[PDB]
Amino acid sequence: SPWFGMDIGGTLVKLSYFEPIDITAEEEQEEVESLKSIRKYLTSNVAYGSTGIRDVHLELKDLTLFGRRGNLHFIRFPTQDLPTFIQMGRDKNFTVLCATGGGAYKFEKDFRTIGNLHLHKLDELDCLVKGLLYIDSVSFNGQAECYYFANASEPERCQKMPFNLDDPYPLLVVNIGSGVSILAVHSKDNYKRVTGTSLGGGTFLGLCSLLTGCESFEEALEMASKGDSTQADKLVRDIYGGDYERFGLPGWAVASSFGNMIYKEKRESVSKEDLARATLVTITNNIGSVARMCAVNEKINRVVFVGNFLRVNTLSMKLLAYALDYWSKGQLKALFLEHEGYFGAVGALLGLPNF
Amino acid sequence: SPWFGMDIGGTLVKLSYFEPIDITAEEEQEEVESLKSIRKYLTSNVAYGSTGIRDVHLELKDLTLFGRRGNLHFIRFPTQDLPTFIQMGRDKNFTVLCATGGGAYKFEKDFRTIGNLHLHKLDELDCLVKGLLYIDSVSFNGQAECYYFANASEPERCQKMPFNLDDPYPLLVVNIGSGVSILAVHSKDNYKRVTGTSLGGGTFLGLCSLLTGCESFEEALEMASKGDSTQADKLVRDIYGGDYERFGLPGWAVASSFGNMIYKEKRESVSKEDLARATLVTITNNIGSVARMCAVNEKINRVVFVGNFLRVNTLSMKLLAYALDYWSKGQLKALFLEHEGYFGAVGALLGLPNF
Ligand SMILES: Nc1ncnc2c1ncn2[C@@H]1O[C@H](COP(=O)(O)OP(=O)(O)NP(=O)(O)O)[C@@H](O)[C@H]1O
Ligand SMILES: Nc1ncnc2c1ncn2[C@@H]1O[C@H](COP(=O)(O)OP(=O)(O)NP(=O)(O)O)[C@@H](O)[C@H]1O
Ligand SMILES: O=C(Cc1ccc(C2CC2)cc1F)N1CCN(c2nc3ncc(F)cc3o2)CC1
Ligand SMILES: O=C(Cc1ccc(C2CC2)cc1F)N1CCN(c2nc3ncc(F)cc3o2)CC1
Ligand SMILES: [Mg+2]
Ligand SMILES: [Mg+2]
Repeated sequence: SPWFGMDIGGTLVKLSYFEPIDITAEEEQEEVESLKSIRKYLTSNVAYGSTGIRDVHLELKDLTLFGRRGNLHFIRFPTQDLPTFIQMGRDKNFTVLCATGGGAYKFEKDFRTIGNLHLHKLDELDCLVKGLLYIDSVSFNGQAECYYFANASEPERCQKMPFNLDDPYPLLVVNIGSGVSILAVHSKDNYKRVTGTSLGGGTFLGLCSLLTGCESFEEALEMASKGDSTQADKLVRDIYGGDYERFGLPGWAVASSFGNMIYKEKRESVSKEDLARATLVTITNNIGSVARMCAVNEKINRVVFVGNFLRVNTLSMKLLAYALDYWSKGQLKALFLEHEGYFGAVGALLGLPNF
Repeated sequence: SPWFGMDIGGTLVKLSYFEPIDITAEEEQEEVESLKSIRKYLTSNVAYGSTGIRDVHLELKDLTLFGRRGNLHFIRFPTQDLPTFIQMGRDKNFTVLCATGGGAYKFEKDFRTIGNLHLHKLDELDCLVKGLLYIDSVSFNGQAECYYFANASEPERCQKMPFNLDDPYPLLVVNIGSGVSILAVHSKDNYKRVTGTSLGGGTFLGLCSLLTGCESFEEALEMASKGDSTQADKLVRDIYGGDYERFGLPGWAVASSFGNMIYKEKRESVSKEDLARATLVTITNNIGSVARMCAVNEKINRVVFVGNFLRVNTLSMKLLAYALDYWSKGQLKALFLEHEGYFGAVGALLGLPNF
């Protein structure tokens, strides 16, 4: 069987695929044409159909896994297109599938329409933590998997810098997918889901599409990059005329997200780009604030953000880096991971020896 | 001088007015015609101009204050109309004004266009806490000022019931105005602002107006009462197919607010009423969740909600009552106050002896 791990989320399916590179002459002969066709198809294309994408820059090369050397590939496509994925599988025969995410339960019966396919549903928490610790342990092709934005306060100095996670505990993991799950990791076998919030990546994309008519996550980010969120938001200075220094609230802090939109004349003058940026800022600040409160309650100072809300989203990453440092008075550090969307899929793959 | 307290917020001005009812024959003679005209105008009208409203049902009758007996009146109007209020004052002469809220600073120079008027800006935190403790201490005309929703889990049993605050400490106060301020009250002289969130009443009204075209807070609530938030929100059951009982998440919990709006066909079928209800649910759940995290961090189990976001808003109150009890496993109790919008204005009035 080909070595796969799958994380079927509410929005995106993430797939990790181990491509063996130590195939001998005898192993190559004893290989089914269908398996050769799949390995060729996956390694020769970067786009799969109309909506599948291989994130080639994330590939881990010459990894040793389960006693074999190979390349670890990272592939994503919309959960809405999983029927196409399953129909491709039924055309080409199939295979033991380790799968996590809500879709491993929701679509269990659909996966079993592939004859003799064994689906093993693995716990999302075990998969995320195991995959995160594994990828950081093997490194990103010799580079750090984990990074932070140094001097996030000053833009002419703010820069991505590596962060060591050799002793990773304790760790607060903020998984920003459709919603937000917050995990406290105390050891490799002691971790829990602290809480969550429903204001996550699906809120950003859903509200953005409603307010602006954007048709993709990427377009929503492009609009936001051009907008001014203060056209929609009411700031501390709009209410006080300046700072509220009795409680250390700077004049630029947002007092009411979309609060200026209670005035009809302001709703008629705001641009789509402004509304996209205000949506991004609102969601990101709320995630950071909830992360801060959980970190204080859990007595954890390292807060790592994962998921795909932050994919190609430097605005939200830098906002989290600056805001978490500022509002924590420097007590909390925002951390990011290069493979932030794929840890559940990797952890599922890592469960394969159990079956 | 007439006895006023004013809380000038970002959205609404709240005014508490003490109408003396023990006026003697000699005091009545030594009364200026302008003062008689104001007292008559305020006590003979329930609507002031086009946007001012006296909340007659909140009136405290036969209150003893500063050695006099009188009635305490509660009046509100939009901050946008404060220029009209100030221009009425300049027409009729004026007076020592105790004022709080952001507008006491922002509009200080405007108040001083009234000749010889002395404006004393009072701390918003001292005013809110002092006014809250005062009103509960004197009672709501013999009835409890504080109430909760008993058996908030079962709708055929859920009912408003009084709550005693004779020993009020400690207390977590959640002030839902344009944004949200969260206060920890440990004694009558030991209290602090824990944190806040920008997702408050102005977010509900601003987003609602953008999404539905509603032109008032009341219309936004009327729309929400007719909507189904699950048409816009993605629930736990939409992602898992049912409950996620590994982490005790029921299938009806919202996993992604507006998360179903990432699909164009669902954006085209959702009603304004559905979007209004999803906006209300999103904002209310986020406020409750942040209140819960702060209560856990502060080790306080009594959480009282104030502001005007909850005025004529039973939906949000019952949602807070049910959700705070459910997600806290019954460890936190949601409390409400009849005079929830006016405590800052009362506390400002109570500062009058200092001047
Ligand atoms: N190509 C994309 N399509 C859709 N959303 C994207 C895309 N790229 C980034 N995103 C963002 O990533 C979020 C989904 O992240 P992801 O971690 O894959 O969630 P999920 O696993 O599908 N959902 P969940 O069931 O809650 O764990 C979306 O809500 C968007 O904000
Ligand atoms: N008649 C109304 N007009 C506008 N908003 C209303 C009205 N009635 C209730 N509300 C709600 O009440 C919220 C404002 O509550 P309020 O406590 O008066 O805030 P504020 O003091 O004006 N703002 P802040 O400066 O943040 O303290 C609005 O955001 C609405 O959600
Ligand atoms: O109180 C507030 C908002 C607010 C609400 C109402 C008013 C009233 C007019 C008086 C004023 C205000 F300023 N804020 C402080 C906490 N906050 C925050 N904490 C974070 N932690 C990590 C992050 F990544 C991001 C973060 O944002 C957001 C701003
Ligand atoms: O984790 C979540 C939301 C969530 C996010 C992502 C997922 C992923 C698919 C896996 C599932 C989820 F369910 N929730 C628990 C905490 N929560 C809450 N706590 C409250 N406290 C007091 C209140 F008044 C209201 C409250 O709401 C909101 C729901
Ligand atoms: Mg996910
Ligand atoms: Mg206020």
